[PDB]
Amino acid sequence: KIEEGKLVIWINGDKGYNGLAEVGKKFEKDTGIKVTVEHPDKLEEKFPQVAATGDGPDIIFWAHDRFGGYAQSGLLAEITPAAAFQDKLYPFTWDAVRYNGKLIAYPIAVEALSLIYNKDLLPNPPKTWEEIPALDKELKAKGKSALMFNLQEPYFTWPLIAADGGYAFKYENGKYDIKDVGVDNAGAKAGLTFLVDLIKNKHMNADTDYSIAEAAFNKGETAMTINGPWAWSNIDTSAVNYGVTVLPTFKGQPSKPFVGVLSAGINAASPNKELAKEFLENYLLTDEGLEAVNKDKPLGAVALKSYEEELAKDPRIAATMENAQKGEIMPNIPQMSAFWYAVRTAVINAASGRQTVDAALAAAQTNAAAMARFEDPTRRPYKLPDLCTELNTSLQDIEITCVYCKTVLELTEVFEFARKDLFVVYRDSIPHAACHKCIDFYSRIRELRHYSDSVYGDTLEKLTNTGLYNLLIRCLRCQKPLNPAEKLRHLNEKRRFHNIAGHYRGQCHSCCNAESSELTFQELLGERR
Amino acid sequence: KIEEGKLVIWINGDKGYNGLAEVGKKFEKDTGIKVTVEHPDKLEEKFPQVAATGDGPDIIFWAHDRFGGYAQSGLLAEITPAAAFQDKLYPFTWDAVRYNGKLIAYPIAVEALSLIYNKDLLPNPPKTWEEIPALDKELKAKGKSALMFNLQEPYFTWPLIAADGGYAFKYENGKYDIKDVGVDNAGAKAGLTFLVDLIKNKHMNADTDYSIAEAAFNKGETAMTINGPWAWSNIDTSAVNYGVTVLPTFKGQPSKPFVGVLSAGINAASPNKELAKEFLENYLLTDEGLEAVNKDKPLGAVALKSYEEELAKDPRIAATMENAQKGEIMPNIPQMSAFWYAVRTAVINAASGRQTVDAALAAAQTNAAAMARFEDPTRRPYKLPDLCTELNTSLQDIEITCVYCKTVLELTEVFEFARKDLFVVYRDSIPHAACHKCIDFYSRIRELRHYSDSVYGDTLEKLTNTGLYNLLIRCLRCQKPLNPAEKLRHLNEKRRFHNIAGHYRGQCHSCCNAESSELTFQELLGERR
Ligand SMILES: OC[C@H]1O[C@H](O[C@H]2[C@H](O)[C@@H](O)[C@@H](O)O[C@@H]2CO)[C@H](O)[C@@H](O)[C@@H]1O
Ligand SMILES: OC[C@H]1O[C@H](O[C@H]2[C@H](O)[C@@H](O)[C@@H](O)O[C@@H]2CO)[C@H](O)[C@@H](O)[C@@H]1O
Ligand SMILES: [Zn+2]
Ligand SMILES: [Zn+2]
Ligand SMILES: [Zn+2]
Ligand SMILES: [Zn+2]
Repeated sequence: KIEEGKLVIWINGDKGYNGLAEVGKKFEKDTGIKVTVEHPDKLEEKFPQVAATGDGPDIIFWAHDRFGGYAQSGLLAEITPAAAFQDKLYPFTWDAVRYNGKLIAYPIAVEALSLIYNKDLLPNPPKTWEEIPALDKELKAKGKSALMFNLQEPYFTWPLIAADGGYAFKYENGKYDIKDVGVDNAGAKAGLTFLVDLIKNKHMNADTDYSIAEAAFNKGETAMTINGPWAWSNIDTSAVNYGVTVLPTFKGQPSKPFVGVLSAGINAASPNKELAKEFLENYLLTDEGLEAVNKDKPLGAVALKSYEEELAKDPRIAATMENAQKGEIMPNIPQMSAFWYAVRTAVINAASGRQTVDAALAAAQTNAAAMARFEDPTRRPYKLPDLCTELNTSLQDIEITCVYCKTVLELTEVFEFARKDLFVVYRDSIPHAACHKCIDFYSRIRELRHYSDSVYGDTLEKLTNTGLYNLLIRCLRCQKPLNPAEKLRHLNEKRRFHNIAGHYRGQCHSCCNAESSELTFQELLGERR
Repeated sequence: KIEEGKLVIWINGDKGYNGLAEVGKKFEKDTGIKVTVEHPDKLEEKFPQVAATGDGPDIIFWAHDRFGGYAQSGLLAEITPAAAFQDKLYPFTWDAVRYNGKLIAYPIAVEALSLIYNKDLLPNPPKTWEEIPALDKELKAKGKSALMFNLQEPYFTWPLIAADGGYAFKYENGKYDIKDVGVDNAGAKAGLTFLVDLIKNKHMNADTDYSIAEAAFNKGETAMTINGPWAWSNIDTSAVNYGVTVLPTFKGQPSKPFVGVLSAGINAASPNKELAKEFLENYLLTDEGLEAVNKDKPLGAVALKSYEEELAKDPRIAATMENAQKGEIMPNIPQMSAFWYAVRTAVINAASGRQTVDAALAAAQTNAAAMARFEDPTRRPYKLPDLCTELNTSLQDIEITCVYCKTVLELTEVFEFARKDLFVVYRDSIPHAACHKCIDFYSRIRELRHYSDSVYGDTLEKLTNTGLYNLLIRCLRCQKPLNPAEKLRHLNEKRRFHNIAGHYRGQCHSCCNAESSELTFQELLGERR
């Protein structure tokens, strides 16, 4: 579990964690309480896994969209700010961190993506996405490129995909209606097609990610990038002279970034909830607390009501709020992680020429719908191929982690899992399988600690009131169901079946197949021959 | 061990093993004895490892140079042919398979490398190595190359390296003498420099191997290759019209291929020695037996005296004997594998620009000398860095196999072995270490099967009559020697030291750091939640 009398804080690696650690230092000086700030990789996925086991940070920082799912799973303490403290922050920021009426996190700041441009290379940045190809040809001639931004996270491609998004029209027998089809609509496919065509025509590279696009822009190699307020401080220290402006329009529509409220939640398992509350309310959410973080990496527009007319004094924050107004606040429904995973796949499959845009966004909608069913134990798939089938994915491409060690199963291990007729297990509505090493290890442990009895094959037929032929018998070492030949080997070679943990187990063909071995070990240690 | 009443035969994968299996089929028809022919990868190294354990083939085929080492290790039965049978084969072929007076294999055929050339691309093949660069420029212009041959095995580069080889001159104080310096002489460095310059000037690629050079030649892409008689049949079936001629001269000296006598030895552990003898003498070493193999892949010049004046009827065999006469019969001293390993490294390091030619061939000589010392238990190195030091090799580059599983240790594992202060162990004068997986596994097995007693640290000081500070104590899980801090942790946390297999063991810092775990396994098997 978590250490009493100490605060552990997780926050994403692109935020001002160094400034946050200075707030923690001030907290220790004033109170004696030690604060440790960390930024684990993929912390938005690691938090519900470790918090489910009563472990993890005392405080987790993330955009508000993930917190609905955490709250639904019981992972967050209810937040109890006094009325006067609540009145310090914009009402809509509290609304972002409300879950079925209850406050589950403290809002910190409002973030949206903007267009960042090198003023020396591009005094007049383009107002439309459609200008960008021509501008890229001109800049290549000068040994530059027009635009580089992180294509790996759908957060960064969302603004363009969403720009012409819309409801779809429905029709039957002379009668028209309007229908919400999620991301499977013509406008979204239009924007995703435009992004793909940028890659097809070599205006962008599908492999570009955060650090590459950042390096390119801050070294003056590309004229434009797309990024949030946190990225300004690295550009500040670079020699680049940059501006921050409205994202380009697409088909005359504004780009529609998803707006995040950076928020701090308190682990439901923390024994330090009152300390966490004191830190968040009375040290971080002060002028000096937010300034220390913002000086490290800019927060965006802070949630404090006092700074409202100070916001537009900074043009970069005015541009942030302009893009924010043109986009939409992210939902915080518990299934937002399913939405994001489905869209991330659609965009990569599209930008890799794997799917058509239309098929990728149509699968995106139905995969998110299916993943939403992971909450229903009566309808969720418990076989790996059924999972694959319901997610429109080849076994060759599925990503699934071991329930024990959380590593992504390699392709060999995914095949074996399906081949051995094992069952998907759900932890907090996330499906898991198991890797080769964990199955083997816990096969061996299961063997010793749960050794009931042993019988010959003909005895087993009596105990089960079934013939050996169809009876499911798993190998005790690798869990593979024995085939009839392997059962026949048991009978002919007179090997028994062993009752391990309430069922009788056998050995497969493969698993079926020391005075000197130990004595070599002593030579390896130089003890004697 | 080996199966009585059956013959198992190993022969290299470039030989006529399909024809040899037809001889085995005829043997089964006439005698009832089943013959199985196999061609394991690296069989010349696998044979002494498995034959040391009373296992392996009944019969092993290889060039005679490896058989001295096998015989010295007791791996071969003495061969007992009658006087009249011996008179059937050339006396010098029997001499190749004599070991300290005793016959240890049956000779089959005489092999030497030749120059193979595409007559349509090159009616007049060059007589000298020095012509080859100019000829390669001319052929590149036509979209061809001059020469491609296996650069990975020093057998194929030996002819050129040896061409101007010589003894060196010695001098002191007005007095001159001649000295044998092995491969560390000016002529050998000259030839190895010429080969390297062919790679530097893009006349050959250092990565070229057997199958690449073969594919290139048999598809008409390169005008010349270097290969033995076994390679003729694949060229026969290709459309290439080819000739077989004398290797080119270097500095006016003939190329000097090493001449091999393909030979068949009988495993000292075989229970089928009389069957093996009957097969070899009376089925294989007949006109029809050798024809069946030779039709598959040509043998070269067979050892049967009867075919002497039939040899020169085939120009390819006349060219083989001409190159053989210009080269030398390989020695069969037990250390030939050390000679070959040292030269193989020298050539790769040279052709990769890693060493200079002079340093590579000078290290070759001294590494082979050092490896020869592996036979002396009083002088061989028992620490991995001492091994590295004596072989002029970085720990970063050493290749060493696990004594248990024979895998080559990966770089992580080589570092760990040295870091854990473990000892090189010698099996048949070959040095081994151990891989991470084998150490771990046999640490765990050692723990259970050899659990003497347990004591606290201050008790251990009494048992050893030494202070804890310098006392070597290994971690029972990873074998690392505990440092003083780790010993201090034992004392402060009151963990005891465990006597495993006659010495007290501890735990290292790293290794120091279930109703639900087992219950998840039942969901994975679908048995119940
Ligand atoms: O791309 C999907 C990802 O987007 C959002 O994450 C943002 C985060 O809001 C920003 O603060 C910034 O750090 O970049 C992240 C994207 O790399 C969602 O908040 C998140 O749930 C979602 O996975
Ligand atoms: O390259 C070192 C290697 O050379 C010889 O092996 C030859 C063998 O003699 C031929 O019959 C043919 O199969 O090609 C082999 C080279 O790849 C030595 O016989 C062997 O000991 C040595 O390792
Ligand atoms: Zn695992
Ligand atoms: Zn098995
Ligand atoms: Zn091993
Ligand atoms: Zn250890």
